[PDB]
Formats: sequence, C-alpha cells, structure tokens
Amino acid sequence: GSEFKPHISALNAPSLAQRYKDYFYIGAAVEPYQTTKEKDAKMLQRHFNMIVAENAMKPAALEPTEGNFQWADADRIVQFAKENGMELRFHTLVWHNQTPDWFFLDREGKPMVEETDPQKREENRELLLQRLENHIRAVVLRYKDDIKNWDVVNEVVEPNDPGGMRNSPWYQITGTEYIEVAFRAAREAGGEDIKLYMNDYNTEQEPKREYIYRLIKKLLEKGVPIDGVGHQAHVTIDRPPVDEIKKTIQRFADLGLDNQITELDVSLYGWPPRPAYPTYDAIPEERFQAQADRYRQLFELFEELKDHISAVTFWGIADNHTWLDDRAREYNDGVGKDAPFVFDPNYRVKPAYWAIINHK
Amino acid sequence: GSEFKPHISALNAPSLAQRYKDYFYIGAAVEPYQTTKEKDAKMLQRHFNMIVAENAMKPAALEPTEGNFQWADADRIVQFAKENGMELRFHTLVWHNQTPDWFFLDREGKPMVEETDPQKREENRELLLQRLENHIRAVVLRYKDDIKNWDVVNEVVEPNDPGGMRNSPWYQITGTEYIEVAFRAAREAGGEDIKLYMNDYNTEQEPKREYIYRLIKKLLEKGVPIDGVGHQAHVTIDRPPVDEIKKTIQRFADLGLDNQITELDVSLYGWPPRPAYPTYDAIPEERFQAQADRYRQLFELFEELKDHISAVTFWGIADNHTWLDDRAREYNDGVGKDAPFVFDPNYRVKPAYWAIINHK
Amino acid sequence: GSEFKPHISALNAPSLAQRYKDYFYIGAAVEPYQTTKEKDAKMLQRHFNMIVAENAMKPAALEPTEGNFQWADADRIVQFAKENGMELRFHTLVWHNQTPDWFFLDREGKPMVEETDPQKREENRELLLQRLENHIRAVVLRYKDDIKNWDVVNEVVEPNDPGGMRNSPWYQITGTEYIEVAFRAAREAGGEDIKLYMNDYNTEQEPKREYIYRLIKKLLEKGVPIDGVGHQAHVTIDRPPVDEIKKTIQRFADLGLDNQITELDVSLYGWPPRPAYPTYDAIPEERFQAQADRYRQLFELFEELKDHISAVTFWGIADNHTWLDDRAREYNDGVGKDAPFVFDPNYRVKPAYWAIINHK
Ligand code: NA
Ligand code: NA
Ligand code: NA
Ligand code: NA
Repeated sequence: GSEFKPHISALNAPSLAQRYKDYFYIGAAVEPYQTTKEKDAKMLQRHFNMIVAENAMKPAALEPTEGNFQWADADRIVQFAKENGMELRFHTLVWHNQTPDWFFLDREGKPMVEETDPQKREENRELLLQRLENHIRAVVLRYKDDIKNWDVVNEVVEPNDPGGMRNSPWYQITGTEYIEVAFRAAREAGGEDIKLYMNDYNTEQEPKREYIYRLIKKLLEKGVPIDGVGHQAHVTIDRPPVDEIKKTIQRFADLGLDNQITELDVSLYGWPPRPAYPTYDAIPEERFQAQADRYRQLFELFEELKDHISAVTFWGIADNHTWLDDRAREYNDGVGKDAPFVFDPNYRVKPAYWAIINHK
Repeated sequence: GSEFKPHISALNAPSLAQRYKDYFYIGAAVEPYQTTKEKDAKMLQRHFNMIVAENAMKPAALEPTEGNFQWADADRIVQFAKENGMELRFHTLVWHNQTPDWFFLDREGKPMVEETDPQKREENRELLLQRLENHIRAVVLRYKDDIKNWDVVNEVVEPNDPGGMRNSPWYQITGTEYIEVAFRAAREAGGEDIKLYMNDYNTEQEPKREYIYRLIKKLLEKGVPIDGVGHQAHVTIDRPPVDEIKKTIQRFADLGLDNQITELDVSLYGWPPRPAYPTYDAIPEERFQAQADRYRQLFELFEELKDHISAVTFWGIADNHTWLDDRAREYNDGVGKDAPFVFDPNYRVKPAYWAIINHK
Repeated sequence: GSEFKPHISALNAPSLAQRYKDYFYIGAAVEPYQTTKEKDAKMLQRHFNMIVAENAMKPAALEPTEGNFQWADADRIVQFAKENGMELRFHTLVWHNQTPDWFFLDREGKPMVEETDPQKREENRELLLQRLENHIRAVVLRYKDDIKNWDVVNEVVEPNDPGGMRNSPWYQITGTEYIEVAFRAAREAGGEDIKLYMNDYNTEQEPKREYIYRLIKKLLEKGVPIDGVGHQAHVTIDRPPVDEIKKTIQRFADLGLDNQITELDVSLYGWPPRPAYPTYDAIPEERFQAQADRYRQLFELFEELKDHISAVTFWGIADNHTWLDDRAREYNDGVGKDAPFVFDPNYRVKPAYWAIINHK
C-alpha cells in the first residue's frame, strides 16, 4: 500500500482534466441519461473535457433500418458537451458488432455473403459501399461542426483470420474497400478539420500490432486519409506490460499517426474475470492499491508520450456503471463486481485517483 | 557581475509574456490610475498577459458598508484587461486585513467575538456566513465571465496560532467554516470554469507549509472545491532557498492543486529591510547583479515546474511603484528605496530582465 | 539508405502540421495561382497551418509606383488562409531587392544617392522615411487583423560591407534609420499583437551572425520594438552544421527574441549547384536518402529548440515548384532540377517526409 490520501468526494475534488491540460484531453464514455443525472453531470463538468457516447452513436443506434435515422439520444450527448465546452469523439461509424443486418441484404432480401455469381457479387459490393457512404454522410453532415474525433472503423483486425482481416460481412463482401470508403466518405463530408481514427483493442499484441500497421500502410498506399489510431486499452493490473504499450504508440507515431486512448479501464481481475469479488465491499484495499500503482505506471507513460497522444478517454465515469460488471457476473454465475476507474461507486476518489493526479 | 546587456527602454524591449508563452502567464498587480498612465499602460500591453488589482478588489474596497458595492475602480481594471486580451486574477474575496468591521457586528451593533451565549454564537456564525456569501455572490456574478483566477481566501494560516489557523474574527466566529463557505459560494455563483485559489505567503516555511497542506486536505474532506494554491513569493536574494520552493510546489501538486505565483518581488534587502539604500541612485551595480542571479534561479525553477504553475504575477510593474518602499522607509527612519522588479523606475530593463528573458 | 516507407500520395498522407502541433507552425510559401490549383490547395489544407506569399507581398508587387497599391494577388492569399484557418507571415515590408526605384528619387527625379549637399541629403532622408512609413501604414492597416507575423526588414546585413550594413540605397540615404522607422511604423499601425521580425539568410555564419546581433542590440538601444529573427535556412545536405544552427537560435533567444525558420529548403547540391542532375528521374535514391537524414537532423534540432521557435516555413509546397530550379539551370547551362522539399513533383511523399513525421 502506497496511496493513503483521503477518500474524499470526487464531485469537488481537484479536476483530472485540469491536471492533464497540457498533455491530452481527459474523456469519459457516457449514456444519455447520465447527462441529466445530478452526480454524473457534475462529475463530467468537474473532471472531464471530452465526451464519447458509450452506445448512442453505434451504427444500429443511429440507423436501425435503412434511412431511418434516430438522432435524439445522440443529440442529447452532443448538446451536453456543447453546453460545457467539452470535445467529442464519435463511436463509431463502422463496426462488425452493433450493425443492423439490412446493410448486408441484397435488393432481393437475401444475404449478400451467400451470393455466388461474380458479377452479382461486384454489384452487392457497390451497393453495400453506397449504403455505408450514406450512413456516414448523414452522421458527419449532422455533427461535423461539433465532433472533432471520429472512430471511422472499429475492430477491423482479427489475427486469427486469414491475412489478419476480421472476416465480418463487411470484409466478406467488400474486402478492405469498406475501410477505404469509410475514411474517404468521412473526409468528404466532414472536411480536413475532423480527425479520423482506426480504433481497436489489444493493439500492443503481436501479431495484431503488425496487422494493424500493415493495414494502415495499405490504406495509406490507396490514398486513404487516416489521421490516427485509437487504442481501446481494456487492460488489467498486469497485462499488458508498459514497455509494449510504449512501443505500440511509438510504432504508429512512426507512420505520422496521432494516438488516442479511447476506452480505458483497469480491471481488478485477469482475462477472463478468473474470480470476481461478489460485491464492492468485498474487494480488499490491497487490490485498489495494486490498481493505483498500475494507473500510476500508465499515466506516467502517457505523459512521456504526450506528444503522440492527444486524448485519454475512460470507458465510463465511476465504478457504479461499467461494462466490466456484465463480464464479472457472466464468469461468476451471476454475481460479481469490478472496479475499473479512479472514482468509486459512491462518487468518492480511489487510491488510483491520487496516483494519477499528483506531481509526477 | 554576469549580465551586461544594455539597459534599454523596457517600453519596446522583447515581451516577457511572449518569452513565457508556453510556460505560464506573466502578470502584474496594478492600480486603476496605471491603466491610463502612458508608460504603465504601454508596459502592460508590451510585457504582461495577466492583470490583478493590487488594492481595488479587496473586501473593504468593494463593499465598505453592508450592501454598498463600489465597482468603479475594479471595473476600470477589468475593462483595461478586456481591451488588451489579458487574463485576470481576483485579489481577494476574504482576508483578515482590508475587511470592514460591519461583517463582524451582531444585529445589535456589538462585536460578535465578545458574545458568550452559545446559541447566540451559532446565530452570529450563520449571519456572518450569509454576509460573506452575499459579498461573494455580488462580486462573482459581476465578473465571472471575465476573471478566471480567484484568490478566494488570503492569508488564513498563521503557524503561531493554535492549530495553525489565523485567529482573525473570521476564525473566532466561524472556525474554518468561513473558508468552506467562501469556496462553495464562489463555485456556486461562478461555475466550474473559474479557478479557485487559497493564497498565502511563506508557503515554503515549516510548519506553515504543513498547516496549509493539512487545512486543504480538511477542506477537501468537507467537499470544498479548491483548485489551487497561490504563493505570494515576497522573497529576498537569499531567502527562501530554491530547493524549498521546489518541494512546496511539488507538494501541493500532489494534492492535485494548480499553483500560481501571485505577488512576486525580489527585495534587495533581508527581512526586515536591515539597511535600505536611501535613494535609487545609491544602489550599487553589484546588488542588481545579485538580484539578477536570484531572478534567474527562480525563473529557471519555474520553467522546470511549468506543468504545475499556470501563472507568475509580479506585485507591480516597475521600480517606481512598489509596496516594499513603505517598508524600506519604515525601518530606515523615513528614507529608503527598494528595487524588486526586472524594470527600473525610469522604465528601463535591469540585469534581472536579461537574466529571465534569455534562452535557458 | 534508411527510410523505406512507401512513397504514398501526399494529398491524404498524415498531416505535417498535425505532427508539429505543440512545437511550431508548419508553413509554406505560395503564389496566388496555387490557392486555386486543386492539388496545391489540397496540399495546403492537408499539411500546412501557416501561409506566406512567395512574391505577391514584396514592395514592388504591392506599390509599384508611389501610392498605387496593388492588392488583388495579396488579398487572394490572405483570403485562402482565412478560409482554412491558417496563420500568415508577411514577406516583406523592406528589402533592397524587389523595391521600385521611385522610393529613391528626390522630388526632382534624380537619384538621392548622388546628392552632395548635406542639408539636401537630410531632406531626402526625411522624404524617404516618409515614403517608407506610408508604404507600411497602408499594408499594415489593411492586413493587421489577419497577419500576425511580419518580416519588417529583409536581408539588411552584408558582412562584406563596412560595418556589416548592406549598402543598399536604403542605407546609403538613411543609415540604419530606415530599419528603425520600419519597425516603429509597423508597431504604430498594427499594435502590440503583431510580431515583428528581421529576416535574413546565412544567419549562423560569422561574422554575419555577430553583425545581426550587433544591429539588433543597436536597434533595441534606440527603442525599436523588434520581436524576433527570421532565419531563411536555404541550406544544403552538409552546410551549415547543426551545432552552428543551434548556437544561432540560442544566441538570438538570449536577446529575448523569438525565432522563425522562414524559407526552408534543403538543396540536393552544394552552393552553387556544382552539378545539377538534368531531370528529376535522374536523381538517384541515395541522394533522397541523404536529404532525408539531413531533414531528420534539422527537425529533431527544431524540436529540441521548440520553445525558441514559433514557426517553420518551407519556401514552397512540392518539388514541382521551387526557386532553386532557376539556379540549377543557371549554373548547368539551361538544364537542371533540384528537389528541396519533403513532397515530390507528383505530390508523393519523399523519404524526407517519413524522416520528419515519425515519433522522434
Ligand atoms: Na515539454
Ligand atoms: Na457498453
Ligand atoms: Na499594496
Ligand atoms: Na521566388
């Protein structure tokens, strides 16, 4: 144990975004209801100068059937950021998950992935790319003046698949062209001022890192205007090692790319939740102290790499809301709690908060 | 002697604020008449991108009797800053000096500090906190869109007093609650965008440093939204040592606090003015050269700590106006002159100017 | 050979200005036609956040006869920068080249440099300084709200001339007073917010460096409001050595001066073009790899000196347009091609691009 400053309320504790003002933005993923929850709204105004929609801007949320755009939840998050002078990230224009099946049906209502006529396959490819372009055109035309950071594609690399290309219907139907078109359409509709990212997880693992590096070079060679890599950084206390994170950021920086940490959380367990504690009160202090040392190591690394990192965004606000609790229950027969942030479920600061707010 | 660049006019000499553009703001304390004095106004526009009122915004200046707000002098300083794109600091919402006695009278016209009925003392405490809240509400509502930096309380720690709490009437009547309320009211009226400081002098001395650190932690534990510490830095050529200054800034940074240097001057004498020179022309060059080396050491330290220091403000413009001349005369039987700045009384640069403007 | 990343199109390659966002602006010299050439305009929007007129704002371009101001070409460049949020530099208010002869004729139509009556010479000096003041007044009044960076005088030092002062008609008629007046008039018309530079080439050579340093100190002693030195940096692969560049920047920083690199190019040849290659396709890869290592060394030096350098501007966009091709032909009997940029004549990135865009 090394962090023994008091567990004060986070609502008025010194601002995390302030601490990192000349390093990178400090962001949080939010749901629309949190923009009007008193404590969550206060937490955002106190600690965060960047916001991303955890779920409200995924493809199925915004265009659940063709041409039927659903803007209300997304507008709510954008308006909260505008009211409070926060930057925004867009999650996400393209993803194999959270994508409605109408994209991948031919004009006949049948799955394009089953088509065997080569000329018809080329027509389906053209049609799917037009649908993708229209999804992007609508969303970027609406938000381009307010959202500067765009996860144009998400999780398109899978090292277990041939050539490293995740074999989603996107890839089955268009190869890598859906990725090329996604970036071109985003630039066409949004102009030079928006920053376009390829977002993925385990970006430091090999050979996934090579595959992402290879893909970006291939896209660059095709004239694709990519600006950066987003690193989800869903990490644990021990994995991955900090030196591998450092080499990954430097590596993509060598292609001229900006880097953002997009979905940061530090689980208390391994991958998978080998044994979750059942309740929050059951987590011993030693675990939070271990998590504090890990957060310290991460953020001091981010400071060293500050000229290659424009933003660090957490995948949530406080420990009362995190996607890791679904996984904790799942692998522990219905009961389990994770604690991945620097703010606890009662909106108090954790040892990890003091570890990243201090002078180093 | 080490600084032999010419003693050019400061009016058009290279800008001090420019030199520190990516480190911290460079500020000066001013009186309203100096916003319309040709040479002082030019000096501010040339060298400073932050302004503070030396006297015009103290409690007795702004609310000399209850509810009788006097805005003219303060408005003048704020308008000069706005015309010239300068940031502002507010000195100061609460101070045991420069505070009119009406605050501390019960509704009966008698000193609250003399009251012996416990229930009546609690009523006086409530009344004094309401008067404090109204003073802050009026001032912050008026200036919140123009002043980002607020000395919410000033000089509230005194190591000679029990528990380190300066035993002013504020503390005699309310304990530390006046400090809690001062910060809460300032945040309530001004929003999250204004930065709230506790300002004091000798912040590197022990045990004063501990007492300030202890008090801030206690206020943080009560939910108080403090953002930073202001260090007056009324220093001499030899005191305090630079390593103690460094440890102080780092120490408060460890609580997540920003730091500003708020009232910087480097006296030519010890504490007290053991022997002032009678006139400015009597000061030998060796003294200015010693003062230059001291200013060099201070500002190179500030550069090293730049990510913990947002602003460095001098307690005046040029050597023709400084509060240290009152003290120089006082302790030298009516005659005496100090020279605490980098600009001399004829608006020429001093060796100290060249020492902090150069490449290091 | 060390840089083997692909020679992708530069039009959508990761942004150079983005890479240097927290170091200095990245600029390019342009001609008006390039603001409407599809590829040049795209290159500026992709890679550059600062623009300078290669020729359209020289004295003869803007005021070819007395009082006959020609604004169209200059306005075009300023409007392109404004549309795209780019900063601007002004090249240049005073220069011995590109200056129409009407400046230097007495009211009698005869060359002021030939006048032998001392009282008449003082009248011509006064008249030439009034004409200079009016040229500057007109240009600064028109553009002061849009152009922050002003090359007030250009190439006024010549180490082969007595006292180091280039013996142009400006100096023959007014001594150094034309320089004093140029800076004062620019400040008078433009205010404190515009930054005023003395621009020259070979600024690291001795004794030219001493002469510039000496002149600036003399101007500072006369009350002249100079803010910075512009270093043209028309360099080769081997000259000048990087340590001499470093000492030059530090040296002028010691006078409190900002520094900008104003006309950067890295010729493939010596001075003069000892042997140009006849055509672009004749340049071997080894030369581009040598040029890449040189650009790497320069920009890593600029990063180290980032707090003394506000902007780095290239004297052109891509290798299809550069003034060095006139000199390559000249000294090679009509045929010759240089390649001084990081972007090639077909708007593809060069090894030098990868060398300055990477993580270091
Ligand atoms: Na730095
Ligand atoms: Na989720
Ligand atoms: Na005073
Ligand atoms: Na030219």
